[PDB]
Amino acid sequence: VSLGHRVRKDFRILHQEVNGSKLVYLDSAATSQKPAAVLDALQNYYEFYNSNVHRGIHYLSAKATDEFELARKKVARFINASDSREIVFTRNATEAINLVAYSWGLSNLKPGDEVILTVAEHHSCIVPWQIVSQKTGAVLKFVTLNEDEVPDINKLRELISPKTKLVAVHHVSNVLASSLPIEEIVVWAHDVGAKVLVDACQSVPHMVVDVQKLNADFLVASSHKMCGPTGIGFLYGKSDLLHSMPPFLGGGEMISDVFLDHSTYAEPPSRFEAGTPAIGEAIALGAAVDYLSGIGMPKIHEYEVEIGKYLYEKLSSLPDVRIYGPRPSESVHRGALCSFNVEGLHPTDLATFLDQQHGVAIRSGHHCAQPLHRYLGVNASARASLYFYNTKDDVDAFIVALADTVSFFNSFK
Amino acid sequence: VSLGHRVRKDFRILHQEVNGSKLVYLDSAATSQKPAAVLDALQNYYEFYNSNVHRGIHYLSAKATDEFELARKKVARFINASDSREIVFTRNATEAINLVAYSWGLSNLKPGDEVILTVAEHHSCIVPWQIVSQKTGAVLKFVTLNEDEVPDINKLRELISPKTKLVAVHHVSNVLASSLPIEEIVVWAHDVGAKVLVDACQSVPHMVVDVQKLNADFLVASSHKMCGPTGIGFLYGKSDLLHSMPPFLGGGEMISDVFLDHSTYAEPPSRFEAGTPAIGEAIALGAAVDYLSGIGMPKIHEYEVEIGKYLYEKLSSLPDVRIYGPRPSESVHRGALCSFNVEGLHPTDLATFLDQQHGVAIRSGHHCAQPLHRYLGVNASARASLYFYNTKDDVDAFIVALADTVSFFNSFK
Repeated sequence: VSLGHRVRKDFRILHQEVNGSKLVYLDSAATSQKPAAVLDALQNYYEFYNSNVHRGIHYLSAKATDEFELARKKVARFINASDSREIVFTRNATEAINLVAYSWGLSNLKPGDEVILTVAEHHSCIVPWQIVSQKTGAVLKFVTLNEDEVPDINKLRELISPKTKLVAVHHVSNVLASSLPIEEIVVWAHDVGAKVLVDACQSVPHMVVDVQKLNADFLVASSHKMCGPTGIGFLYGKSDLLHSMPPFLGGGEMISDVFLDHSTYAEPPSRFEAGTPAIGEAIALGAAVDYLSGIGMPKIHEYEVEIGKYLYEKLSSLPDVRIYGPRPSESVHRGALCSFNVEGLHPTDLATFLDQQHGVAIRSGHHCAQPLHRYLGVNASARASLYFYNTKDDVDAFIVALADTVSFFNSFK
Repeated sequence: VSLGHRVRKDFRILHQEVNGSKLVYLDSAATSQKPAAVLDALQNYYEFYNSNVHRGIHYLSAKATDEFELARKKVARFINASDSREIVFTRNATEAINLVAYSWGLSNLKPGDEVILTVAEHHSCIVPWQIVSQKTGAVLKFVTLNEDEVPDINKLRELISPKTKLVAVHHVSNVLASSLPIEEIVVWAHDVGAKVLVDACQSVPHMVVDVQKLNADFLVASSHKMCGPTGIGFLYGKSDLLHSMPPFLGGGEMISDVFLDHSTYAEPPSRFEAGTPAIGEAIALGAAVDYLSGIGMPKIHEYEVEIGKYLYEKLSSLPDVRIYGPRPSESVHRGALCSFNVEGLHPTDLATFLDQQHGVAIRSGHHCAQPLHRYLGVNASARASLYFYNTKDDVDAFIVALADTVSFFNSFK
């Protein structure tokens, strides 16, 4: 019995009919579904020991604080951070990138300083750095794609110079499904004194991530993509860097002392956590980490490689389909998603008919990567994305339904 | 059957023993407990229709989006906002104040411009304005207290001048339990062209709040204090004002278009909601609003006035107790909390012993109001804070336990 067939039971939401058909959920890149263990953790928090954290003294507050801080350690261990104090809790990866942009970027970047991104970057990795650029006079250098539709790594390399102060790029693309060799990139960046921010939203849920191995300076991720609740994510940052950084959000809990004329600030990570945090959600994220760890991230990744390949092979066998990004092989890895279009058909029509007539859930749009879609010559793409609760059966159902959907719209032509 | 005795059943957490004693929770000003209705909403979201929101098409996504936006309307209705688009979702009131500080403050405050606050302000007010002052040359003006330990309204009004750009003050104080005449203050501020930001963290959970009546420009609150989940809060802002303000956090969803060289931004509230929001938590906050509305905010306020008065009377009857803030009267209304100290005893000792020996949960510290405590001549106070699930029996138990605790520490003297 495959991994997907073994774990499906844990995810209550998968066992329903939508629009008359068995639900087939293929939108995990937009957000993931939650196992009972995580939901249980969340309910247990609110039912039994909810109270505000830090400075609290009383039994419930002490327990809430202990569990909140243990969750921070769980996340630390998940990505192999050396110290749990290098983990900062935010609402999502987006806010975590903004934290870096405001706190680190506004205080380190000077006119002429260069920040390197790729054209495949998610909006949350583009927009904050545009804003910093506008404020500091720093300039964004974009890495275009090669013929295999992956960021041109040769074109990344010679972009790195003594003027480069930051590289901010995906670990795995949410559209192309391709990866970047972060570890090498970090070496090249450090060689000129530049820092590296890793947008790890599509790697943290799906494969082993070791921030000490990568040696990345910053790393970001969202709970909602990794079986955890919405409303929380995190910033990993090297202790020495966090310590060098000024506060972003101000208020309760992040101060040491407050006087009328000025305040002094706590050390990281508290320095960066203003006011009452998402306590229950942090605890449930910890439960999500325990859940994924229990299955095992190597196991999840090997399973995803298999179903990902299966999806790619079956999808690409349909005529008139183009799948964006690299071909899978011995050397080139793909995440378990495919972004695609079908000749003469609008992906929104595909997604709508798939949902309404077949109960298949995919997404249509630019997937927060508008310049990428621009570069590839389209305004939108259809995207089917998998997680470890999906099965080859799901892929088979998708392919049958997609073939039907294409047949339907082509019948009027 | 009193309100507290009728609703206690809804709150699973109150029915336990801690340290061998029945729990008596008197720390609702730090955070509130959650009724089953709210927890059910949260669980139902994750089990049945979790999916990312906006741009989604498929059945679960449509439902999640409908419920997420319906929750925004529930909040807008709760505070009588004229338009649901005047509600912006944040992590907490602290972030909402920071949004105003960064987006409105940095773009509108010039050297010499003044911002008025009181010495009783929460840190999440004080710190963001301090930082804005440091960046813009603006100057903070603090309102001191009068003989009745309430911010001196005469001094407040006299500070209002052509140089006043913002008044940022609490509706109700989280320490003093006193309120400010916000509607009146708004009139004086608008007459010199200043804006008013209302820190409504301690009013929204406890009394009818009507932003059109107050006519305030900004208002903030946190979900966790009003029977809702941690991880979400909101900014209310006049539509015209929100439209004039630049983006704070950047990334997905808050954009209209993204190009390599620049981005255009959505209109409010989307403009200020970057990346995947706390979807489940917003929906549960809507359930909290429904739950409070079902009881009735007038019933709640009337009940709190009764038990607040009872607590004040019983507490002030104990020798050597000093309660901070104004005395109850028909003129002066207090929120249902008391911050206090006992002659010669440290409040941390009182809180620790109350918890360990009596299962009574209160808080000791500066309650994020360190300048207020400094003003009053202490570093910390004990605080007992009630909500509508507390009863006169709870107050009785507190008073019995407090007298014991005082007796214990004074026995070594």
